[PDB]
Amino acid sequence: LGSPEFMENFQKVEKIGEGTYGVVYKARNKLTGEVVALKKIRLDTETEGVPSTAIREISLLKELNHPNIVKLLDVIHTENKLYLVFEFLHQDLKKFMDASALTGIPLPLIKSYLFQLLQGLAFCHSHRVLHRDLKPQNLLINTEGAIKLADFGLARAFGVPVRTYTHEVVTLWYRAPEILLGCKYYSTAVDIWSLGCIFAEMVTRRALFPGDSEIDQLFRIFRTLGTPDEVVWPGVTSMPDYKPSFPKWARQDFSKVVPPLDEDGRSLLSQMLHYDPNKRISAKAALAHPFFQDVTKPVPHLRL
Ligand SMILES: Nc1nc(Nc2ccc(S(N)(=O)=O)cc2)sc1C(=O)c1ccccc1[N+](=O)[O-]
Repeated sequence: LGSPEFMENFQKVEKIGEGTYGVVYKARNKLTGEVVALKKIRLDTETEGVPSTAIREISLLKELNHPNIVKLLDVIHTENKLYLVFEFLHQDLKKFMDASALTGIPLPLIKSYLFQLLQGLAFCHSHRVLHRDLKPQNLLINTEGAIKLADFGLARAFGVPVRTYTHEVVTLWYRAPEILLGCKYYSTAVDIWSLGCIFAEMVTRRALFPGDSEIDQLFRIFRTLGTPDEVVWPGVTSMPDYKPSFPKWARQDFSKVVPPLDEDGRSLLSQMLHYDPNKRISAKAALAHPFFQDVTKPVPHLRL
């Protein structure tokens, strides 16, 4: 199958980055002038082709309609490639945080971004959609002050892994503890954990739990939040990958974790990082938190 109209009209302007299963580019329509982001996925064609299950999941994502979610414009299968075409935004949150090294990020902007991300997540969760892969590079910002959720993860990946991608370990940094301990089905709480890690990263300008392996990821979480036990997390000791031999670290206070964040922010962050998924705050309850009583929509000073 070929899609020659799309292929000839759109020209790659630059490569944005790589991911486990796709390469991302900025492309510009030769005809109009429209710019989009393209995710190019190479298909196996021997074992998978375009899986039907994947097409149904992608179709569901394409129907997601919310201002804080990047719009999937089209899906194009051509040759042995699948291209996902997205609404283009100019910068991701990782680049913005790096660019803010000498200036810091104003608290009102951090609060606005967290509020917007929670609105996008509350919306998705209410429609039975999990993001599953929240990290700074998957959060996009525009000059008007908006931030949007991008690169939603599928329940089942497909395509040939990108050999030039070497940053897979970063995905562990935002992974909820229940996933690391072996849960089978992810709940909406996994996205709140990832967003909590990102909130701490916006405030401190350093990743909260930068593990170098799955066990190191778990131990970095334990070193800060304390090794979980049956009191703080009922049922934890029975999880598939839980080991009685885990070292027992005592919990640290959030005042040392995200200085100089205010008490409202620390309270919210602590609820987003609760060990027990059943007690972790929901996106909706988070929107209702006192931290957001004075939220506004400032604009970033983007240099592009
Ligand atoms: N829509 C959209 N816009 C982008 N622009 C952008 C422009 C500049 C930068 S940067 N490093 O700050 O200069 C980063 C992103 S990426 C993107 C995505 O939808 C996307 C995002 C993450 C992973 C995969 C995809 N993806 O599948 O297309």
